Amino acid sequence: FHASQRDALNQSLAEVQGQINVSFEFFPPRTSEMEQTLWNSIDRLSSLKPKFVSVTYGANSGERDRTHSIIKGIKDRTGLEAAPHLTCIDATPDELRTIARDYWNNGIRHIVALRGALPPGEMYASDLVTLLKEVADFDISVAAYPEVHPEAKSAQADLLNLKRKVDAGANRAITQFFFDVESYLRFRDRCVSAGIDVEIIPGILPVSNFKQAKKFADMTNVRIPAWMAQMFDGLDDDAETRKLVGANIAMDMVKILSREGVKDFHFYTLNRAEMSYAICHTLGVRP
Ligand SMILES: Cc1cc2nc3c(=O)[nH]c(=O)nc-3n(C[C@H](O)[C@H](O)[C@H](O)COP(=O)(O)OP(=O)(O)OC[C@H]3O[C@@H](n4cnc5c(N)ncnc54)[C@H](O)[C@@H]3O)c2cc1C
Repeated sequence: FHASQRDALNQSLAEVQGQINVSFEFFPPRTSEMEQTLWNSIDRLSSLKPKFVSVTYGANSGERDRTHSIIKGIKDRTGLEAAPHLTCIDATPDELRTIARDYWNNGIRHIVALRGALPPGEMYASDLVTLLKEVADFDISVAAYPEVHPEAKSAQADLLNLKRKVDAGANRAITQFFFDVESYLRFRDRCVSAGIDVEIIPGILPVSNFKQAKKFADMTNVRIPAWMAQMFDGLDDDAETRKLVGANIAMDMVKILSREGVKDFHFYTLNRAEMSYAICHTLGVRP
């Protein structure tokens, strides 16, 4: 019954070996240990020839000189297309055009146009897109929220907002991470209903640390399924078991998403290379 479904999935994944593009998202390191972590991770995950790698920004962090440096260090160490995150926070339309020409002339030809987090304590991503695509013919990725962005009036608005960002001239939508695949599949079908013509690249978060993931999820309004709480229940001190239980969950998801057509994945690495590399191994992405 459910045994032929498993053998078909596993075999049809083994067959999709070489047809899959992967991206890794890093964040700028705070500590000296985390700096070394990042650079090993970039060393490991480079040998997978990812189509690109992104570096998070962080609203009013002031370490855009942390981001810009990393984007350089990546571009020099590895020669991979590094794609920085750019927000509309503590920044005037005047400044951003400069940032854009600073980037474009250093070789940075791909930017992830987000708005950035700074709620009551202005200029929207659609604008920042339109802004960027008249500074130059950039590669632009935008965020998509399969479970609806937390501040969106409703799903319909949020979807229409993504249309707007693509209409403005975004190539790719990279989703928030999600634990219900059904969520994502439905969302991708709405996009095409509502005439959004871009790849809805799923964001995969390999979960080794559930306490941290449970945190990230409440903030971004991302449902943690029943099964998944019970699954991690009891592994609080047990990091080896958490790592296998998490790799399994990611590996199961990317196997199902792969069967469903998805030929592009984006890994929220958290600057840690093993889980991602292993999952990529299962997708036939290998040195
Ligand atoms: C792939 C990815 C990468 C990320 N990287 C970073 C990062 O590097 N740094 C960081 O700080 N955060 C990052 N985030 C988090 C994200 O930037 C925040 O959650 C932010 O609040 C949303 O930005 P946005 O690009 O979705 O903005 P938008 O697409 O503009 O949407 C933001 C909100 O505004 C609403 N909205 C849109 N248009 C209007 C309008 N005309 N009037 C009123 N409301 C409107 C939307 O519905 C939504 O609720 C990332 C998220 C993802 C999925």
